[PDB]
Amino acid sequence: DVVTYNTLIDGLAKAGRLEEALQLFQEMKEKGVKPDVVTYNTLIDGLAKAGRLEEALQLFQEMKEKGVKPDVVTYNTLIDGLAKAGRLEEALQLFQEMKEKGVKPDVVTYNTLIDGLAKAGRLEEALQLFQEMKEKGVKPDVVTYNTLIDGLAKAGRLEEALQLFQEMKEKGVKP
Amino acid sequence: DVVTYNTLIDGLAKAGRLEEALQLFQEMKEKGVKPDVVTYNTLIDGLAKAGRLEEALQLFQEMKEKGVKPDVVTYNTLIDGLAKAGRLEEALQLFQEMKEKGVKPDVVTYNTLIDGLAKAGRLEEALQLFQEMKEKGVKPDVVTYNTLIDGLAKAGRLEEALQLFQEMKEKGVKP
Amino acid sequence: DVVTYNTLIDGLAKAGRLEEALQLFQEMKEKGVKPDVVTYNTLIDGLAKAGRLEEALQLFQEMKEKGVKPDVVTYNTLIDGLAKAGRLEEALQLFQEMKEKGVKPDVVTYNTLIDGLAKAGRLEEALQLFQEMKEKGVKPDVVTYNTLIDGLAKAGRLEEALQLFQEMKEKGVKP
Repeated sequence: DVVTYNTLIDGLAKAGRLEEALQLFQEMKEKGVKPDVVTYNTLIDGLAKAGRLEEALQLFQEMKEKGVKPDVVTYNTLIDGLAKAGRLEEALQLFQEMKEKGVKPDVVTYNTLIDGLAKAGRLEEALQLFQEMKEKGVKPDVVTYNTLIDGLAKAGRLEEALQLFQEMKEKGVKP
Repeated sequence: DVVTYNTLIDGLAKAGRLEEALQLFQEMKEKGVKPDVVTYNTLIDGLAKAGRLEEALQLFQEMKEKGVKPDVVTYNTLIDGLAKAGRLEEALQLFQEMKEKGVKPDVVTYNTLIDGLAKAGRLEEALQLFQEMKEKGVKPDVVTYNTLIDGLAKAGRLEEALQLFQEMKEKGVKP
Repeated sequence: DVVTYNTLIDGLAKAGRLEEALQLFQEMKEKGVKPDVVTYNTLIDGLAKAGRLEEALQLFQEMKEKGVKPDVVTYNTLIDGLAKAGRLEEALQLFQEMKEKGVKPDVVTYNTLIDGLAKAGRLEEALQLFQEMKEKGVKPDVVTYNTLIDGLAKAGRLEEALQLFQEMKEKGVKP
């Protein structure tokens, strides 16, 4: 039943043994044992960690078609694989979708996007999101702060970098 | 006579009306109408279902002193209340006693113990009992298999989990 | 004469030697020595005890045709063989006939019927008869009480079972 399969698939995915995990996945479906949320999340996360981001994205679509519901970890893993691969438009698109589904962004969500964006010259959108992060009562950190600070410094914007630096120390975030 | 009392006590215990069932029990003894095996089993099972496992255990002792004989249901109910309360040493002790009395463990007996043990890290004893279960010609199932499989997976022992998984499918036990 | 025959037939029937008892019966008739009430009752009771309830019923009919009168023992034996064989409609029919003949039901009559009925789900008729039993000034007992109590308990009707239980103890009938 789903519990036998989920435990094996989850253990194999943790060990990086994704070919076996995916095979048990396929086997599960064939026996008419129904994959659920946690089946999907474990596979997606294993594929994304292993560079196999196209297959992680297909499973995510398949998950949505079967009426199995994505959650903040689904979204965060995908958004993070996409952001790390330079695939920022698609990472932003999933961020907007997560919000339309009423699944709520958290600080891990904001940082990967801010960071990916600060990699392109997309500093104004990086800052816009940093702003948004706060107003949705989500709370920053050293990683967040440094990429903004490095972004702004790189772009000539020393005054605003120095100013985020002071804000950072007031918030108790350790430079 | 014992039949009037056993029927009322049994019906009250089934309805969860254990205070009344125990009162009729006490009344029975006072009139010198003798409680028997089935008097005891019904009370014990009702107490154990209702969380009242200390009183179930006292009745079980009382039963043994009065020369009324415990059987596999007595033992299974107790062992199962104990195992579900974390009280594994005492559950194991009753399992050994059941065997010394020549009352024979069955698949329900083995599963609760395997399961309780797989909850502690007691996976080797879980497996030892699973082994024993087979050699005394007692026959496993999905519940049995899954807790072992989940136990082994939790403990890094993926190869043995996968291997029980295949054994499970050969035996016609449906994952 | 009838006294020679009745004594032998009665003694043979008591010893279970029903083939010989029936043969002497037949012999009696052939000599034009007239069977009477007690001839019939002894045969019927022997046949009914020996499982030969169809022949007991035929003799009973024959008895009625010859103008020999059935009495409460005739009726009770038949009603009891019928009730014990599951043949409850016919047992009830003889009970009604006994009453129309002005032969009066007693506590043995009521118990077998109550009991047979409580075997089918016929608990309301069991209770109706228990009621009737009392109003015709016929007096209950442990057997009566227990089958009612067990009947009611089996049928979810714990409150009424417990209530008959208390009634039982007030009447001095020992549970």
